Amino acid sequence: NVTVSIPTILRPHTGGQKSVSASGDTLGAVISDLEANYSGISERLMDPSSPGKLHRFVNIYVNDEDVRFSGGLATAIADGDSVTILPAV
Repeated sequence: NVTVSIPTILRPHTGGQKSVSASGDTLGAVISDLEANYSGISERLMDPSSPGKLHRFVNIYVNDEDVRFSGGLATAIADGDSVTILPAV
């Protein structure tokens, strides 16, 4: 049980839900899980150029920690952690 906050731009993939539930031990695992339930979400978060690397203009925090500082998709994920996707500015 982790909660994922979805930014306005990606709510189509989630039937307009602001927030959805997911699970995985890593950010990677949570991403492909959301994909599982909410088709098309995933390509929008990844860099089209190089695999496994997040998109230049997307931010993702696991609980207030920027994943770019904790291993990106390898970033470890605990029960009741929260995840937050946001367009970069």
